[PDB]
Amino acid sequence: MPPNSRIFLVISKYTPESVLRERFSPFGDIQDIWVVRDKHTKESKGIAFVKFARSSQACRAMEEMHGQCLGPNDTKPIKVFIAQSRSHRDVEDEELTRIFVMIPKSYTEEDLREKFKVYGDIEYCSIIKNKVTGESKGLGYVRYLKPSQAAQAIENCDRSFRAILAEPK
Repeated sequence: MPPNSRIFLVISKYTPESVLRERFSPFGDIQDIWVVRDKHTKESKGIAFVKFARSSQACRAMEEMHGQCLGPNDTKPIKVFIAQSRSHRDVEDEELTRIFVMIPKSYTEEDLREKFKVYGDIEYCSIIKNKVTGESKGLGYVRYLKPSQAAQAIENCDRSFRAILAEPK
């Protein structure tokens, strides 16, 4: 259950778990499907959660299923977001596209770009440089276009890079 691998859905209250399963299984390994219902009336509240094995699967499902219709009888389109674990119910895409990496100090900006462009569209790319010596601090930032690309980078690149999403201090 890696971070950012659970999605939150706003769906029709007549949408069962089976529809969600058959429509979201192609994106990856589903570990849980939870349509929120009233504990006393057992009636769906029109919200759902789907848990994937990898954050890239959840991000792709969110990017490809947001705005779709889950049934001709089910009327209005659904909304899909990345569910946040901490105490709105959704993460913002700005918090999902930029990764922080540890690079060898010999990496130029072009080295980082060539090593990380294989995971998606690099929107911005920079390396933290020691102002005094003018040399790299061994730290880099890569902001992609889609959250799925950042997740693919995080879970596919070498473990020496210690790739992780950027986050406030």
